[PDB]
Amino acid sequence: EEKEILWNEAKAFIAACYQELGKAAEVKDRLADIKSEIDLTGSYVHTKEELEHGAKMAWRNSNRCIGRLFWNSLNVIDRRDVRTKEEVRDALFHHIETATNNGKIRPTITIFPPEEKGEKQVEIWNHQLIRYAGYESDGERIGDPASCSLTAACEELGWRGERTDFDLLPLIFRMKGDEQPVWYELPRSLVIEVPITHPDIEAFSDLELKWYGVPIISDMKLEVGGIHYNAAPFNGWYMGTEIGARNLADEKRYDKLKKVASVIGIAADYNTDLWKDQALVELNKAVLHSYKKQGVSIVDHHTAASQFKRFEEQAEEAGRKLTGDWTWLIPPISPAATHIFHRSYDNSIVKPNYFYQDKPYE
Amino acid sequence: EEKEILWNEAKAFIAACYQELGKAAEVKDRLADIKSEIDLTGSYVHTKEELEHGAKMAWRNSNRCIGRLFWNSLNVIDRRDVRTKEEVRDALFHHIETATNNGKIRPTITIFPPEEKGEKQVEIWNHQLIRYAGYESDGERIGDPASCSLTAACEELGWRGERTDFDLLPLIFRMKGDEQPVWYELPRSLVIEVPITHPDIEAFSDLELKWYGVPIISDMKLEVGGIHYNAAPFNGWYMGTEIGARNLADEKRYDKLKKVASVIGIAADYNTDLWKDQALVELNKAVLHSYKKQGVSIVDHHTAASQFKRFEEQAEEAGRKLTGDWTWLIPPISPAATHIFHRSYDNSIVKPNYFYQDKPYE
Ligand code: HEM
Ligand code: HEM
Ligand SMILES: CN(C)Cc1cccc(NCc2ccc3ccc(N)nc3c2)c1
Ligand SMILES: CN(C)Cc1cccc(NCc2ccc3ccc(N)nc3c2)c1
Ligand SMILES: C[C@H](O)[C@H](O)[C@H]1CNc2nc(N)[nH]c(=O)c2N1
Ligand SMILES: C[C@H](O)[C@H](O)[C@H]1CNc2nc(N)[nH]c(=O)c2N1
Ligand SMILES: [Cl-]
Ligand SMILES: [Cl-]
Repeated sequence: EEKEILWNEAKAFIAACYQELGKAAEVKDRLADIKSEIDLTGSYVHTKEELEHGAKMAWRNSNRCIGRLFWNSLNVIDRRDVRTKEEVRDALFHHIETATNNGKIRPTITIFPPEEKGEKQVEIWNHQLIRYAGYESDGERIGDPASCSLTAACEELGWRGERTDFDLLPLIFRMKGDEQPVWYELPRSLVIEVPITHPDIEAFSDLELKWYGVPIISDMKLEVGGIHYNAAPFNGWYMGTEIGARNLADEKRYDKLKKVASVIGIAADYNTDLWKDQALVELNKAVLHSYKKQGVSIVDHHTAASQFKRFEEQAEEAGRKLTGDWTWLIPPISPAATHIFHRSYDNSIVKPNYFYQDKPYE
Repeated sequence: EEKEILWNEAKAFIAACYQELGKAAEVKDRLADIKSEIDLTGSYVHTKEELEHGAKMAWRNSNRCIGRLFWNSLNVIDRRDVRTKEEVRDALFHHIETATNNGKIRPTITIFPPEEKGEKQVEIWNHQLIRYAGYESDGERIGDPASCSLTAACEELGWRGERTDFDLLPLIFRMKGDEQPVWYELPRSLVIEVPITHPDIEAFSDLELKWYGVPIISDMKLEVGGIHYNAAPFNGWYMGTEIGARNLADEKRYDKLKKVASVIGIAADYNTDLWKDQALVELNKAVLHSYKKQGVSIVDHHTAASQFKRFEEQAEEAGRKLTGDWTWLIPPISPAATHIFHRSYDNSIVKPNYFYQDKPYE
């Protein structure tokens, strides 16, 4: 059963992959070797070209991603050679450095050894390589509430945050054969942060808001032709609304809209004043302005939507079915001002793709 | 087959309806009479209580409606007695008057005779009883483009618009037995209009924007226990975003965002300035302010969402399944600032309900 699913996913992937690479004639022989390799070993190993292209296809198939136009320029780092926690750590440090690229963000994925018998070689606990801790204790809310459980897990392992609203969580991952994960503090020189200012409201800096430059999702599983890369952190650059409309605005996150309303000089008393909507816009303008000012890559949601339209058009020209999750593709501000809002999308799941997996903590 | 579907829908409706009315014991006898009435006549007639409650249930089941909290206070006007186009016209004029209620809008439905053999007694052509005409001719865009086809249909019947951006379309409907519909100009004294001004931007009036007070959907079919009320115009009051974020903002409607950006003193050159988002907010503030200032009922989307949350809670307390269309329930501005955005809904279709039907024109 195991070696049957694998073989089926493998046949489908290699055919489609090699077809796109213009290697359709090499399929039959590559499929022969794979069939033999599965029978004998219970698995198979991707060539560098397959792995690289598989990661790109997986991005292209991510229904919830608005940034998919640039799927083919993904920078793929092959780290299937890693065997030690020192190597994992340095691969993670390197990923951060090369993706950040002094602010000129390179979309990048580092790929670690895949599961074998469903047994993980490396198990990364971070949701993102760079994220802020969160504390909920006795009425005191500090930091990012989304990070409360992971934070408490780290602190259970000997780490201690300074309890500012922006403590950088340590990298934390577990190697096959260890009962506990290990954790390593992040070198500050590797992490770019953007203080949030407003282009024309000077008081906005009184909020003392900031965010990190690069969102590096590190807890999703990459699936390519039956092979499960459970550890494969990837990053793009932020769309402004992710920070301005959700991370800093959600009541269950940093919940900053009342303070934004105050510094921008408007009352926050009446729903009919639309003070939340107005606060949202100024905060989102502030986020875009601040990232641009520091030279850190970011895209506004209109530009991103225009890009996604091109992705839609390219999909049709290439004869590929387009798949998408309308509920995630629409931006959380002014969605009706994008074309996305006014059409529908097929939410079917196509592989290769990125998937959720269970949290080891919690 | 016909008298079978009818009987089945009837059994389900009467049971549920009488149960909610506390008349569960009268069910068996009422069901007996209905069964006899169907066999002999090919149909059956709702009592006033059934019709009234059916219309309320249909509102309650409208997955796309955020205003459903007030389902039980719907004012139901029974006009199944109408036989002439003069009576239809006066019933439509009356509906407008009583729903408007000097600005203190009463949610209201006027119910006309139902289809018999699928044959319509009355066929209303308007999408809303009060709407603006639209003209598309030789580069010239005038009025509401959503009304272009109906407008051209009216003008094909002898009506002529003045070709302002806000020509009121005539009422237009067809009686069973006539090849053509008839049309009647709307008395201006019956129609409340709201000039759009801004609470603190005086130049906003230079736009010369306005809208009508009461949205009265007149082209949907009401289905109650197998009986098809194809003509049953209903109204609530507007949610501000319907006017500010869609009717006046959509590129395929009045497309006013550039002119809004100009009068509010901001540039409309860069996506990163979020000028559309900012323009949207000021226009939507202007809409709410203007309706409030004239004493015409309106609800902002935050208040409406809070009300819908209560509807959700009442549904659970009453033991009723909740159904909803997430894609329509989320407001087109700041959707993430509402609870609706952060939960999901079952989009199943429950009857009684309101349904689309084919346009006789176009
Ligand atoms: C290049 C810049 C990129 C931008 C601007 C972008 C934009 C976005 C946004 C806005 C979301 C929604 C996230 C949320 O609502 O929290 C998203 C989701 C997603 N993106 Fe991208 N993205 C980019 C690059 C990438 C890359 C490089 C990958 C992987 C190779 C990727 C895969 C995904 C996936 C898998 C999701 C959905 C995650 C989930 O279901 O939770 N994206 N993207
Ligand atoms: C009391 C005030 C009401 C408010 C504020 C309200 C609000 C809304 C809104 C905002 C929509 C979405 C419309 C759009 O996006 O264009 C909607 C849809 C709808 N509402 Fe309501 N509504 C109200 C009363 C009513 C009443 C009285 C009925 C009927 C008895 C009704 C039935 C519906 C239906 C059927 C739809 C969906 C129509 C479609 O699919 O095109 N609503 N409502
Ligand atoms: C934590 N998950 C189980 C749920 C969840 C909640 C909130 C956000 C996400 N994914 C965010 C996400 C994922 C991939 C991204 C890629 C690029 C980018 N700019 N943002 C991205 C953002 C996922
Ligand atoms: C014209 N239809 C085929 C599609 C369509 C497009 C745009 C809007 C609608 N329905 C709008 C609608 C329907 C019922 C409403 C009830 C109350 C209210 N305030 N707005 C309401 C608005 C329907
Ligand atoms: C329940 C709700 O549909 C769901 O949580 C979604 C809605 N759309 C979203 N869209 C984005 N981009 N991100 C999110 O976290 C969500 N939340
Ligand atoms: C295609 C798209 O999903 C669809 O046209 C919907 C989206 N959500 C909407 N929501 C509302 N309230 N009104 C609309 O007309 C639409 N359009
Ligand atoms: Cl994030
Ligand atoms: Cl409308």
